[PDB]
Amino acid sequence: APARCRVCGDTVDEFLDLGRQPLSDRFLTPADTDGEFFYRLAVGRCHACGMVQLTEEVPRHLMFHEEYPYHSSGSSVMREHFAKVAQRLLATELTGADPFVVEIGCNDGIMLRAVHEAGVRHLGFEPSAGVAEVARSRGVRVRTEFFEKATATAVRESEGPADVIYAANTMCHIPYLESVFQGADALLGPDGVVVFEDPYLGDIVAKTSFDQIYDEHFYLFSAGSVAAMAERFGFELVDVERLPVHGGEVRYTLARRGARTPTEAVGRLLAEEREQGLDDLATLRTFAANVHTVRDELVALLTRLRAEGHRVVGYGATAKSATVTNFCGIGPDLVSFVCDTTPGKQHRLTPGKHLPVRPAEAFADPYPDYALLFAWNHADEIMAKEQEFRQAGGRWILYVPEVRVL
Amino acid sequence: ARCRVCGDTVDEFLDLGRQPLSDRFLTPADTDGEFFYRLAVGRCHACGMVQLTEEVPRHLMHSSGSSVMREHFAKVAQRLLATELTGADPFVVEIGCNDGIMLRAVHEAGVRHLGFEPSAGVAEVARSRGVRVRTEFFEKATATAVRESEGPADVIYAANTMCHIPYLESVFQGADALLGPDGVVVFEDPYLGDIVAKTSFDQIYDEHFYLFSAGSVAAMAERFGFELVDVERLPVHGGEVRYTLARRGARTPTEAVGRLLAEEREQGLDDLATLRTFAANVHTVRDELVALLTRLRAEGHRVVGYGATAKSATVTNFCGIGPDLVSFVCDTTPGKQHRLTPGKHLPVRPAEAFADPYPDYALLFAWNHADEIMAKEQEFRQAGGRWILYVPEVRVL
Ligand SMILES: Nc1ncnc2c1ncn2[C@@H]1O[C@H](CSCC[C@H](N)C(=O)O)[C@@H](O)[C@H]1O
Ligand SMILES: Nc1ncnc2c1ncn2[C@@H]1O[C@H](CSCC[C@H](N)C(=O)O)[C@@H](O)[C@H]1O
Ligand SMILES: Cc1cn([C@H]2C[C@H](O)[C@@H](COP(=O)(O)O)O2)c(=O)[nH]c1=O
Ligand SMILES: Cc1cn([C@H]2C[C@H](O)[C@@H](COP(=O)(O)O)O2)c(=O)[nH]c1=O
Ligand SMILES: [Mg+2]
Ligand SMILES: [Mg+2]
Ligand SMILES: [Mg+2]
Ligand SMILES: [Zn+2]
Ligand SMILES: [Zn+2]
Repeated sequence: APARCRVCGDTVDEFLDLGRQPLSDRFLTPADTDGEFFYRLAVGRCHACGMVQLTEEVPRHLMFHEEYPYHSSGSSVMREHFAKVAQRLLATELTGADPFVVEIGCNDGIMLRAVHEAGVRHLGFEPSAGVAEVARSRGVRVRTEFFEKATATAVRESEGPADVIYAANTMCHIPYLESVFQGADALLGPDGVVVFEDPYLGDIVAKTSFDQIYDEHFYLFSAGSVAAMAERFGFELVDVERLPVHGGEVRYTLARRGARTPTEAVGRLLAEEREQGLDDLATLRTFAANVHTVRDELVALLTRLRAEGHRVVGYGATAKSATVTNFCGIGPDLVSFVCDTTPGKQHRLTPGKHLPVRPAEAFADPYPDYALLFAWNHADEIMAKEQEFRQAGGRWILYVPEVRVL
Repeated sequence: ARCRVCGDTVDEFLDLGRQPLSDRFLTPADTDGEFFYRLAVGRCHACGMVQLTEEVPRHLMHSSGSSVMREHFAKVAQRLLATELTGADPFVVEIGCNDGIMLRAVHEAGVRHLGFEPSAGVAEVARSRGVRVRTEFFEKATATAVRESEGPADVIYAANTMCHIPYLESVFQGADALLGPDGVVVFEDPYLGDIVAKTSFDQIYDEHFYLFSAGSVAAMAERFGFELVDVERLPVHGGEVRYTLARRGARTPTEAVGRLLAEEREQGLDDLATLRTFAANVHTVRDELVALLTRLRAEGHRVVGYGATAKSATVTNFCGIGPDLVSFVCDTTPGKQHRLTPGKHLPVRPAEAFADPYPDYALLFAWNHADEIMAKEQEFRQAGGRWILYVPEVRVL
């Protein structure tokens, strides 16, 4: 039995096998290492509805729990981004004298804080307690529960209809989309929409950014697959917008079928996907081959540098990096440690390959010869600020969209 | 009508009539001197450069006030630092640094730099941030002297400045003297493709002498011995492109350059007929806007303008929109408050005046900031107020 599609039930053709992987966000102490969870990370395309998806679901409680370490507000580019998201929704998707904004996955409340500060009624759903708490400390209302049909329906009954349900980097995390969209159907008001933004399949294929494939990214959405999924659930894809964040995303707007006229952007992006051949399983096999080439070149490079007696360190202990280190077999012999600004990631070992994580100050004591940039979506900001590294002769190693030394 | 780049003949395709200076806001008792010029635009048939047909005398003509641009220029500085200012002792020069937001980031990274900014007031603001500034125009002579005193530059950068300078040959001769071996000129300005696609004719006003495209920039570069080697679309200021020019043969154009030139072929942007279609669309916008405002006044509704943009002068004057059609314009800029807008003399009032009381319609001149403005005016929406937009077409929201 190959996979069955989690949207429509039909058969999924697997095209990339990334091997045995840990949970991306589970950093370890030495005592945890024997007990570490692993699963098989592989990606396939449903031949009927085109949805690209992982072939095994990781249980949601293992990934989303009290001590989930990713706080959205750590990143300044994302603070700016979500302020603008709040402005967009406030400007375009509110009706009447008491509108209501709901967010799935509001994390530390980055976006909804602005909605609150504008005096608009709102509610977040965030089952991870630690981040929920920080959101709450900013004045956001947050239910520490998973958004799904039942929870959404109950909120319709207490809080009334929602003008918009927004989700960033959350919808692709949720295999149970039918239940989310049943929820949305119950909760949304008459001109209500679901607006969600996630890592875009088109960007992943174009950039060979395979580190975007990890436990929390169950779906790799495209406009083609979203339009088909919406239809199945009695919704309709009515707007799309490309965003540059997180290595390349699309924001999808779904309305109940018939309620709105799809914008011209929708057809334009579909034509782009057709140009890219995104829906041809062959294009996806070519991507899988390019992934294997990146692995080969990156391991060869790190292996040479090790042989030359150079010091190589990683920069940014990203969630994505677990896929790289584990798929490529990169341990401490090839990358001595990883520098990271996140207090809870520091003084722990990275998932699966157990690279020690050190604070960002450790980068300078002394500077290494090479820095492997896992935090590649922040390349300009990082490379610009680390002047002394470059003055000491330091070189950057990048692996997106290909392996190169800068 | 002669091309300011190559000297060949320029074919006019849009005449926006008599216009004032776009930032010459009048006190109520000096509306008698008022300067007007003829604002029109043409394409050089030889090099393709799109440009105003009459230059506004330069003698008659604060970046960090906008949060969006402060954020943008932080990122520009990081881009330049990360990618072009590598080597032992690099040097970035900026043409038109204004209050120095961008170069402040360069200075704080410890990188040698120099801004050119002939406006003394902003130049001093830039100095107060630690930016090294010369209160001079960048041109062949001044650039050459900088080469002598400071050595070669890795980058010469300009934002919203190159398109204001008719004398580009002098700028590029300057860059040729001043740049190092692998040096580049990087400039970003409002993009002709976006103006045509959006019918955003309010981008056409005294300060914007050129409406650059990849095609016209490639031809200009080659004329001056440079080469278009990179491009990047930017969303700021209603749609821009950042062009990267290297000395001919020094670098290999990126795949982006080709892709943008393909977009321009798809758009037909180098066919005068396409530019005529744009002109016809501009006339339609005028017709539809004036018809709407006329009807709304006839229906007894109250209409206020929102944001006294420099660009808005083009709109009010071309469309003949005076205070009978729009009562005043609210604006957050102190230097503009309590003055009359150029040419059509719309009164300008602080933001607080919008809610005293709320009008029935608000005509959005600051259309680049639609979300930010509409998001913050919640009570206006709750009270049934509606927004009138004219980009990319006339409509009520
Ligand atoms: N079914 C569900 N309902 C609500 N939130 C969920 C969920 N499943 C996962 N989440 C939350 O979704 C978030 C993924 S991380 C993305 C956070 C934030 N939206 C941002 O874009 O930066 C986590 O905070 C996780 O706890
Ligand atoms: N030849 C020249 N050299 C240097 N600066 C010039 C110039 N001609 C005009 N300027 C300056 O260029 C600026 C154009 S306005 C744009 C300012 C800023 N770069 C921004 O993007 O916001 C003004 O500050 C003006 O004084
Ligand atoms: C921008 C930036 C991020 N980081 C780290 C913080 C996060 O753990 C990580 C970004 O990855 P994330 O996308 O998993 O949040 O990189 C740094 O260490 N230094 C930096 O300058
Ligand atoms: C963003 C914003 C701008 N404005 C004004 C300020 C400036 O005069 C003008 C912006 O024009 P500019 O883009 O030509 O600088 O609009 C407001 O009045 N309110 C606002 O909320
Ligand atoms: Mg296997
Ligand atoms: Mg329909
Ligand atoms: Mg530092
Ligand atoms: Zn399917
Ligand atoms: Zn010419």
